Amino acid sequence: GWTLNSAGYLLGKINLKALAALAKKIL
Repeated sequence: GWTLNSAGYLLGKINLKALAALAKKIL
């Protein structure tokens, strides 16, 4: 990891999952 390959599309397809947790908390 830690490369353009990561930011490629691994900074959303995941954060989107954790977001549901962050949006569930802030909610």
